[PDB]
Amino acid sequence: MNELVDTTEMYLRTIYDLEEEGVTPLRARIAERLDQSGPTVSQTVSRMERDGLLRVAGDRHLELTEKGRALAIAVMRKHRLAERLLVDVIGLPWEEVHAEACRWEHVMSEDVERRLVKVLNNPTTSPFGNPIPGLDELGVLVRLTELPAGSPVAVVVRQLTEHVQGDIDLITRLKDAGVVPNARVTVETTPGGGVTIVIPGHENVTLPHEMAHAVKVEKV
Amino acid sequence: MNELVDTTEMYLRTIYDLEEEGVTPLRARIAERLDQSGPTVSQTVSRMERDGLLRVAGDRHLELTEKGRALAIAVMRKHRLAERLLVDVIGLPWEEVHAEACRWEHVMSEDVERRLVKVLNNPTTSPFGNPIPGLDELGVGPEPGADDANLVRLTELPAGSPVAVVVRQLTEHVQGDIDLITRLKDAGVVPNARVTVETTPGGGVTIVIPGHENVTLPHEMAHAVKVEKV
Ligand SMILES: [Co+2]
Ligand SMILES: [Co+2]
Ligand SMILES: [Co+2]
Ligand SMILES: [Co+2]
Ligand SMILES: [Co+2]
Ligand SMILES: [Co+2]
Repeated sequence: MNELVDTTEMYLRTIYDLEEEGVTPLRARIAERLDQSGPTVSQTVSRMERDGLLRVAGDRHLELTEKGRALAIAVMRKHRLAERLLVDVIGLPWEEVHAEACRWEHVMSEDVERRLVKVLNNPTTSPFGNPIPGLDELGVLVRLTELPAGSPVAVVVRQLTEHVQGDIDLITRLKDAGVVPNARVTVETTPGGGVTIVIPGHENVTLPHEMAHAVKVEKV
Repeated sequence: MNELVDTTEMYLRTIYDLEEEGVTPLRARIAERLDQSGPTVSQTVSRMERDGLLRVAGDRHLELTEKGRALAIAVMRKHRLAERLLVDVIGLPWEEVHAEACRWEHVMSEDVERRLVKVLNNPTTSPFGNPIPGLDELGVGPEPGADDANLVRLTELPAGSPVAVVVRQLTEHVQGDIDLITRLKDAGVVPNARVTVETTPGGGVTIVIPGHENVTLPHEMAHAVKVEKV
């Protein structure tokens, strides 16, 4: 089958993901993250633009229309409710719920979502600390790249957005290092964009710049 | 998206469904149930035959190869574990779980299935009474006792006076007709329910339940119900 399960929904969530990372939603990012050629993402975006889902600007940045935004929120809502179910009730390992939820978000109905809100006891966040959007319509902080250079700082981990969950090796390293929602950790800025989690007496864990954008923390 | 989610997997499970119903698996039945044109299924069948998933027999019937049957079993196992999860844990109405699970069966990993057998307390049957197949591939060892009894499809009961039976299984085909599966739910025609059944002129069967309107099953749906005479 189609590896993306629902191509149009993944284009929408990817753009939403990029907005959550504070980076500019571009066709080049969609191609890299969804493993699709330049031509292919251009054709698909034009089709989505035709269908009133996206707006392409002269400078190349992609925006979601009001119509496309509501659909993006609905997919992300199913994604984060599925991750809570997978972690809290099913017991699938933390670092594995993202790939599973990335498939389930395309087939879950809103009736299951509403049942999950009650079964999971009104969850407001995913297992990675991200807010669950669209609960209203269902019917029911600093980023790691904004830190002074060359100096350590004590922070409280709040969110790990969807981009960083896509790198299993890295997400496993972060989990093992205690980089999980609501945990306290001290980080240090690496000269070339990346950030570093300080681990006393052990090799530190380096977050490349694109992954540092995907981690939201609170200054202690 | 593709409304079937995974077309090859629906092809595989439709042939398995037809075998559970005791009817000949045919391209025409796939076309009708999956809503595809004759050519489209003719072209998918050939491709799946060349991919070693099935074969077209001399008399036209469709047969799963060994390779295809293991794949069909994995889809059905996922389907029926998804149904158990939807009813026991999520609480989605019994009559709505089949359509949901028909989508979930194509995206559930074996890792999740392995967790579900533990979380659901070692299930062996779906909420429609059908045995969950291929549990040995998930690491479940068989339990003492064998699966069966004295099960007769409703289409095997003889024409005559009303017969008292206990419903044991409702296969995927009757679940796929939302109006009928909802009527069976509302009349209490569920696994282990006691009803009386009478054969109808054209191969159909009428189910009589005290306090509810009769539920008449066309012959194709009667094939999907397995009972035991009281
Ligand atoms: Co995720
Ligand atoms: Co996805
Ligand atoms: Co940046
Ligand atoms: Co017949
Ligand atoms: Co079913
Ligand atoms: Co299906």
